[PDB]
Amino acid sequence: SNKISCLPRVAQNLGYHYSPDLPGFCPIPKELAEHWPVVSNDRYPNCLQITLQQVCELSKPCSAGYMVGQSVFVQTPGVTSYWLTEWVDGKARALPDSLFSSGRFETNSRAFLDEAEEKFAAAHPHACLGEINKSTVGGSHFIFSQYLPPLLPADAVALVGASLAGKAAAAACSVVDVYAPSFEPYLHPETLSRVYKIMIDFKPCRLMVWRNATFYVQE
Amino acid sequence: SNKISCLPRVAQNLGYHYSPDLPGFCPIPKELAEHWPVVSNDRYPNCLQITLQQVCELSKPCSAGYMVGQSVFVQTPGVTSYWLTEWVDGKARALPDSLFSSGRFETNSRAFLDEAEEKFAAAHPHACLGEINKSTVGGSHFIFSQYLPPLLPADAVALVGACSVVDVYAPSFEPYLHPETLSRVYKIMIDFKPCRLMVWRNATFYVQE
Repeated sequence: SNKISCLPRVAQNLGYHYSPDLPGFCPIPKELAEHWPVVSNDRYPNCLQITLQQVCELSKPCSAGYMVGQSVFVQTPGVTSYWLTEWVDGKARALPDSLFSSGRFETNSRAFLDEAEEKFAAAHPHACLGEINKSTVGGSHFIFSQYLPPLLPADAVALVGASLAGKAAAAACSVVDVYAPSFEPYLHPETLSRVYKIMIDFKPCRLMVWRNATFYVQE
Repeated sequence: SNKISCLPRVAQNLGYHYSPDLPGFCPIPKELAEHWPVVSNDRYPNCLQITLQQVCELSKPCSAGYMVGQSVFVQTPGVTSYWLTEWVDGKARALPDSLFSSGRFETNSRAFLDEAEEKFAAAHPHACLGEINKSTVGGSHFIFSQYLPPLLPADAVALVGACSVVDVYAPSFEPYLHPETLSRVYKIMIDFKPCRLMVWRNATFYVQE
């Protein structure tokens, strides 16, 4: 294929599990795609339309991990990967704001995307780098963090155990493959502690922020 | 004969709603209390037994707000108020550990229970950061707090099922407020209603449920 798509969870979370054209979703006859909610490159009355360029006033640009046929690709920070356009009865409806997964989980890359993320990580070390306090592990919240297992699931925000063999362990710590700097807007609140409603791949989440100290995420 | 009861919500979050003897709950005929889960001072094959002294090794001592008949009394800290024994199919089972309400709300008290709580409040003047209800994070204070109105009608809400005011002996939170890591989420109970408690390491926290 030379057919673009989001990481499937992005569309699924919006409520779209079928596709006549895209391989990452459940297939369906095209006859039925007219009368049923679907992801596609093509347009249908009730539809999430994934395109390489803007369609409409209300098409959302997403700098995000994406896939072309079977091949998954990592996001390029600052660069749109695809435009989503939600159709209901052939009328475009606006999509909510949301952070996006970089495609690092499914491509198995633990690497920083660009240098700005590496600098961001070292600047907010408690939240990103991971550290060991007594017998517990704290702050291993990004795919690039330290005490994480060999394999990680591709979720918006994965719950996994973290560990330093012998010394420490932490069960069910939340881990995310988002381009870390995308959090920067939330890191300076009026109050010292602050709690934001956010979305990662359109999955409602809770961003917990302690100013100049740490942040983490839940579902 | 010593109609010693918990604050009704304690038994109710534990699943018991009827009682042949205790006025805090729904009436049920004594004859039928053999064949239905109940709260009582007496023993039935399925019941929550509230007594003044221990009954058996699985009876849970509870320092908490309590009642004698209709009258409601406040927690004396460091002293057991009632013992709870949960009978099921005639055999006692263990009860989960939980925090407990002091009974100040239903007493119209705003007072500290002792000097230990006063000193805690001074030492942590803004420990309670709010209550998490889904995404929205609404306001929440200890019943003694300076920032609460003098009137707290039951159109605010204490910490139990049927602006959020927590009527609990503040120093019982002290095990949670000192985590090793910078953040930590704890699973606790308050009056046996399950809650999460989401703490920062600066001894501040949000409540959930």
